[PDB]
Amino acid sequence: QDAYVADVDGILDVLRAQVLERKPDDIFQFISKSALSLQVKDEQKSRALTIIVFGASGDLAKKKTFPALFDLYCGGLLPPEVNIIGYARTKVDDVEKWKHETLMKYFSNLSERGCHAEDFLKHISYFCGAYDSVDDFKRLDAVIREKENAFKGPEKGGNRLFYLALPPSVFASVCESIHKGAMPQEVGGWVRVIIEKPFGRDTKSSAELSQALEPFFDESQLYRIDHYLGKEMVQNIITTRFANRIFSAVWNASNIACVQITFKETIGTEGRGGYFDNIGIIRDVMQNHLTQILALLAMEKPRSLDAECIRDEKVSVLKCIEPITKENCVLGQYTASADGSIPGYLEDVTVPEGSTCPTFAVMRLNINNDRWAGVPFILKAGKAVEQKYVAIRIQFRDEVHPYGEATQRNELVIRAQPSEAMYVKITTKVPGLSGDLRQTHQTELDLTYHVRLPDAYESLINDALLGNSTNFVRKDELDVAWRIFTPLLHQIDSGEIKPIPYQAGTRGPKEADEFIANNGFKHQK
Amino acid sequence: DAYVADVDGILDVLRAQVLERKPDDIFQFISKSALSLQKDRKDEQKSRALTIIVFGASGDLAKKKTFPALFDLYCGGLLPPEVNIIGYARTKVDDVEKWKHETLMKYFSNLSERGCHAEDFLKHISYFCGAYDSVDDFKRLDAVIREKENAFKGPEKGGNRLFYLALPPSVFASVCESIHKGAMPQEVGGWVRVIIEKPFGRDTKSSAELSQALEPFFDESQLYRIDHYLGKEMVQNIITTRFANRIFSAVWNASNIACVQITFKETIGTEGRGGYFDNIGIIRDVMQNHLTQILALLAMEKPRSLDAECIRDEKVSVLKCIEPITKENCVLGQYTASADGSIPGYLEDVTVPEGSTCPTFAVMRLNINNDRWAGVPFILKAGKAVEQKYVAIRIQFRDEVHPYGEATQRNELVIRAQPSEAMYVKITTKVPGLSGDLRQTHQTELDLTYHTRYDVRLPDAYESLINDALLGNSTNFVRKDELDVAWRIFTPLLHQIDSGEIKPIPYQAGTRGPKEADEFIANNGFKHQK
Repeated sequence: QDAYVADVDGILDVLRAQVLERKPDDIFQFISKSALSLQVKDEQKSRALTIIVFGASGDLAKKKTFPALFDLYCGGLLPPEVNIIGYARTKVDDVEKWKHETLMKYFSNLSERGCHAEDFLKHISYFCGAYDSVDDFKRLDAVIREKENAFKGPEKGGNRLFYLALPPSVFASVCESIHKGAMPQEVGGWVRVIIEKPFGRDTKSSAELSQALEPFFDESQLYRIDHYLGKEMVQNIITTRFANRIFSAVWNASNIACVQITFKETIGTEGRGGYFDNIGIIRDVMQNHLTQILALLAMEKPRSLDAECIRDEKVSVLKCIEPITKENCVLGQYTASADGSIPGYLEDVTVPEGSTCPTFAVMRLNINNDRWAGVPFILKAGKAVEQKYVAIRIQFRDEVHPYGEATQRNELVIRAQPSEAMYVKITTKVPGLSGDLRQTHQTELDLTYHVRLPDAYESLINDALLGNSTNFVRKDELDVAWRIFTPLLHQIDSGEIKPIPYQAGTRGPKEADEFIANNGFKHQK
Repeated sequence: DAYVADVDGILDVLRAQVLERKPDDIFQFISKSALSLQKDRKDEQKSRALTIIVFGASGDLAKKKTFPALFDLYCGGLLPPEVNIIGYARTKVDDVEKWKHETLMKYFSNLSERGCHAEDFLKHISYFCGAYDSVDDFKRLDAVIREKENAFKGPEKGGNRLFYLALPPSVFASVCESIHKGAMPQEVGGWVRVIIEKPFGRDTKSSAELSQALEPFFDESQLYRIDHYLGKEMVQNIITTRFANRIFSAVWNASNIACVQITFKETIGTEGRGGYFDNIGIIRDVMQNHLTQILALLAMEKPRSLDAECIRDEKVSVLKCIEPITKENCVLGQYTASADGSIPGYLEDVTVPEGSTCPTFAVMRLNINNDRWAGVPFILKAGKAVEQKYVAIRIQFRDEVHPYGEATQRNELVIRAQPSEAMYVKITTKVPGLSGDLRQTHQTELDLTYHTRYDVRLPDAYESLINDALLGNSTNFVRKDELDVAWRIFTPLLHQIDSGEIKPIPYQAGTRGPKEADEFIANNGFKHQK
């Protein structure tokens, strides 16, 4: 009765999303040929499922979390009768208008998925309330409990995933509202809460935040997101090394010379620089993303492939890492480039005067155990640099004999961005006319055995839906991870080291490239 | 017409690529090689004059085996422009140049993709009629050689002389004395090298005798015992992949390797030449000489250079650690008629005696006993009239039982050198199809060598040693002491076979061989993917 108006405005705006995602020569025919085009998985369905997204119209939820859920709906990884609930403080007039202009503008690839698009919005309902009012959680508890019992399944109760797409200052009170008014029925079901970075800003900050949530949810239920890490690149580190004797036997200090984990991004902080100015490149991606990546490379053998034995080795090996020292660190801060297409970092009005905040840093970490003593581990992240390339690179020790200068170090690389790739660099015979044994030429050998593809974030959200806690930092490791970085962070705030300038689009400060070369890395030539 | 005469030009390259290389998962091969072609975009042998004398010039080997080989090297530019080749045999030749076109040129490869390059080559060939023992006839040869050495416009003195003995071994001792007394290179300069052909004795004492008969005339720097089945391409796979790369160098020992199998297969029978084989046996045919040389290259310790005689130093080095093969560690076979009937039995041959215990098939276990190899079983297998035609290396590394259990099996490196060359490492990887579990794995194959040039029909295996001998490369040729240590490994077994203590088990052609043999491989550390 309400809105035949909103029903078409939804139809027209999906078609407008496609005309600007596939630029049409003949717009008139695109709007029309794609007009009528919009015409054990045993255990998904055992019980009903509800996804509650808080901060539902915040920038994080609308632009990254709800569109993520859309991709799983099209991929068929969500149960058929899932319901999603958007939770936000501000009221909305008619919700279906809100779905078409707050949620659906940010759904990507709508020319392959557009027919599913307006079906997807039928699974989301809106709920307006406060993140601290126990009564509104009793009204939320009522609204979800009335579709849990409307469930067509064999087995009763319901499973509840609460996504806190909120700033961290709100976390402790939303987790109290769940405990006192929104826990799943004892008739059956689990509760899992996904919490978002920043998980503190140093050792004491993050122990306090984790102690605020301790009485409300244990580690079996809390899922700390690191949405820059994907399932694709974690089974590369675990399966290639631990199922294969070729790599398992060579994965130590007796054969490895240098390990570098590199995170590059071509874009700086466009207009959110003031928000970054309090973070720093270390806190943004290094302490969380690159360190969990590093945890998987250096871990001893987990005595199972169960989630908590993998996480068990992540704490054991991070506990052997000596905290970064100020001499072992180089920082940069990006300025305007000679191209002129990017303004400087300080050319942003959002950032205060004269701040020494780094947009680029490279550091050395020394793992102290039998397996890794002596091997330098190099972490590098930088904003507004030459290219967008996140990759792992391991350099094995050179076989100087007998080939001398006819061979160089074997190299294993794992790349996650822009495109996934895994390959090893080795020296092989050249099919010379006469040939020669001294005439070799380095080659690249692939290790990947190549329909909708889920990104890193979707298969992290799906990992939480399936009960897989492997790729989420857990309480003890988050603390020991912080204890690694904060002595450096404290000394940087004290100004004991200062950032070195570099213009954007360059590789970064050239003292950083010097630091890499002086710490066991050898370049092809 | 419109650029896809070019596009069909490089699925042409992939078509030849996939059927030279058993993928069995052809699908990602053609892709992983479609994208590897994305990134694919000697003065001194005029120093001296060169003369090649091939004995037995109209013997069956020389006309069919060696003369066509030299022709292919002529087109490859691997022979000097002023090269002199002379055929030496006694048989009557009234007209010589007619004899070259129509006893020699009928066996020249390709014949018309070359163009008239065939008749250019034959113009470097001369005939010489004489006896393999007449010291006077060699002084007449020395004169005719000095009359082709003197036609050289080089600055350089002298001439280089390569004598190819396309003869049975009983003639060897007399032509090497005849060369010594009347046909050695000029004193002004040049080397002499002798290539002697396949059967070097038939046991320790037979072959020791033949080498002391040649000892007084030529040292190991001058004698080149040829084995046409090795080839440079596969020894550069064995040597370079392991010794230039720490990934493989560190796992190339007993602590990571479980089983290595060297296999020689042929679909062909004795071709009716059976009586001829009957005194040789498959062990002497390919196992003691060819596959043992292959095994030597896999198991050798690090040579402290890549010079030929430091490589050979490590080859006799490791063969000295092999306990002699024992008969309990051996099973033999003999091929019979096929179920199709397309291959007749070995004994269905008129050339072979009744009641012969000659093996057409053998698989054995060898124990290399030193720090690097103690415990690792080495399995040699040779067979005629079997499933398929392939010589290949199979090395199986020990399984990582934990943590992947039955989601993984043993890692495998294989080297297969043929017309069907291939090198690949087979290991377990994640499957990208997200049902997002780790136990959810699949073994796949990873190639290291691709066929990218294809400009060519470049040197085959046999053509690569002749060229190696011209270049002074002793690497793929067995040495006096090394030939001895190889015989001492096999001859206790060979005597017991001739004494009949073990006999060959019957098998039909086209099958894998005797069924007791495959069980023997299974009982000696070998595991099937399943």
